[PDB]
Amino acid sequence: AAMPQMISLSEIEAVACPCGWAQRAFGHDAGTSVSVHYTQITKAARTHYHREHQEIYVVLDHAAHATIELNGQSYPLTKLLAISIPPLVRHRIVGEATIINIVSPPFDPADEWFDSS
Amino acid sequence: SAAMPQMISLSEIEAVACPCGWAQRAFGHDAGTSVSVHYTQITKAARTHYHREHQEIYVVLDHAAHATIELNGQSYPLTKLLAISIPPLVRHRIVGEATIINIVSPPFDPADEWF
Ligand SMILES: [Cu+2]
Ligand SMILES: [Cu+2]
Repeated sequence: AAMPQMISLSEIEAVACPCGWAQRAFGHDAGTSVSVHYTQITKAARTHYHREHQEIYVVLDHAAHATIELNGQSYPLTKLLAISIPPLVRHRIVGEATIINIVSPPFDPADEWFDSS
Repeated sequence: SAAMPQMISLSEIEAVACPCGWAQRAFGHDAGTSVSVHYTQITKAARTHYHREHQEIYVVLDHAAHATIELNGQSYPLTKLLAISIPPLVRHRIVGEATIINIVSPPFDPADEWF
């Protein structure tokens, strides 16, 4: 319970998600207070939001002109940009990118919501 | 209010000297998040330390050859994108040069550092 854990994000089996591929660590079973994903943005995705989870993206690399959209506002991605996304904030990434997604509390896939067209 | 998104370039934050090197700390206590994110450059030897009220997760972005992390007296090698969860009271430090992202929970408190 109070034991350190060690995981290689790059070696974790990658799973498909709407925006690309996710390598997820420290889920709810792990006892940690947050999940840590190493996520490859390869494809465009619906704008979405979370009702119970706040996310913090940390950009590790990105394609030129890649942006992030927060409540309909667009901002360019740069290296080591950190973005805090509280619950209810509509968000998505546009263009290719690699990020560390820090989720609290631990990530729960059930908590994904969309606005209709 | 912590209802609003926030945005900060870790590489542009004023670097603060800490025992192990230099830290660029974002989303501190006041930011209204549940965690702090530090972009920390480990450049020097540091005494083995521990935290009494804080979980830490290191994510190694880069490291010099043969660099290690020590946890409760055990040495393991560092590798790129190695993630280490360090619960409260786990004695630990990094030996050798490295660049990490340090995720702290609850938000960072500089008072909480022990020996
Ligand atoms: Cu999200
Ligand atoms: Cu520490």
